[PDB]
Amino acid sequence: TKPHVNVGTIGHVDHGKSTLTAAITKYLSLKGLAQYVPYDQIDKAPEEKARGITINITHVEYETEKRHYAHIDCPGHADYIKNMITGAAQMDGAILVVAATDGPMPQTREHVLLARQVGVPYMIVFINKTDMVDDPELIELVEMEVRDLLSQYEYPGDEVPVIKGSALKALEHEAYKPIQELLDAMDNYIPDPQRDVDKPFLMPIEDVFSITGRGTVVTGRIERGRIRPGDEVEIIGLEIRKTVVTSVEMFRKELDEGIAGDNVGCLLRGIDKDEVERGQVLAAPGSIKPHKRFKAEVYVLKKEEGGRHTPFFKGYKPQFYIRTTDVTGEIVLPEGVEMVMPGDHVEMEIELIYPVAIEKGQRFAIREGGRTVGAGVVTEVIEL
Ligand SMILES: Nc1nc2c(ncn2[C@@H]2O[C@H](COP(=O)(O)OP(=O)(O)O)[C@@H](O)[C@H]2O)c(=O)[nH]1
Ligand SMILES: [Mg+2]
Repeated sequence: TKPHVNVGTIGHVDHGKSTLTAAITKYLSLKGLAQYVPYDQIDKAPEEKARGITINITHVEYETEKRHYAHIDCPGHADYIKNMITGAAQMDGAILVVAATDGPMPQTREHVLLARQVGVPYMIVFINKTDMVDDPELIELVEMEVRDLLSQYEYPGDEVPVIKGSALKALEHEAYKPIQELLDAMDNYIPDPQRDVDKPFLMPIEDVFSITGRGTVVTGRIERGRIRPGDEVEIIGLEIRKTVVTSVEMFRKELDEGIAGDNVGCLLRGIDKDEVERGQVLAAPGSIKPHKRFKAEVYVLKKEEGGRHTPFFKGYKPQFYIRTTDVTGEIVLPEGVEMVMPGDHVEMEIELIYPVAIEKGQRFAIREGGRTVGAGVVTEVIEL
């Protein structure tokens, strides 16, 4: 059975993302490896909802002989902003489409920035529209500039695969080679995703209660990794404490192990009922640390998406929903940024009133009153 990998086409509008997506499904349909989805159906993307946010996004699926790919493609720049920050459809690798004619453009830069900010681990470049460029040295110019763009945002720009071709020619036989070259790069450059159960154990604590004569139980849904009776864990958030999970219980049965997705109850050895609380996390020791201060790429929701008309500003103190708890925090904006209007995104500095377990790449909501006013992805954690 083939591993499932999430990918998507990013880049500036009209550079050929939707055309490349169609060409991939057509090329693979000829080998019985994909449903052919024509360009018109990919381009007219349907709507879907990430909580109150509506995003236009096309999902298609196709297989190489080795892999099953889940592929996303969006019409508008705003769709990519919302999809990448809210994590509606996450990506193991991004296919950066850059037209060789006009070359890299504002959304080329911004989508690379967003990919880095949201933690997309690998980039593959497809230089499109080469059928329109007669001077081959100018195609190399575009490649070099895209490589420098990736390096500017800490991607290994010298090492990423860069495929040149014409998505349109492929969509209309020798023009299939860039498609095959692209798929081989996806097969070889993007590694098989490590699955949640080999990741370090983490479970946010939802509820705490005491069994008299036995000890303190914390309940929560395991986010990643495994927990087994006898394992050592740390309680992170709000001074770090070590303990042993004596027992893992789910559906009135003691488990040999709890895995990601299991809502379990963990009996904590020697933990007083008043010293652990909702919002802390159980974690494999050393795998995550408490922080009061961190940076995060934050999208400010529009009023129509459930947010407010008011922008974010220096000193704004909303609530930060970090896993199972919400904590007051104070906003600081980067240099030269005085406000963030709804619909915009920026990297903000956040200082919570008390430390919580938080890590790079973690997503969180920002709420003010009853409205969700922002969505963020942690980009940096600051030492306590
Ligand atoms: N000449 C040429 N035109 C292309 C190529 N790929 C796409 N186009 C034209 O792209 C216009 C926009 O590209 P499209 O895929 O719809 O947009 P995108 O998904 O927003 O980048 C249409 O004319 C596409 O057919 C190509 O490889 N060569
Ligand atoms: Mg498109």
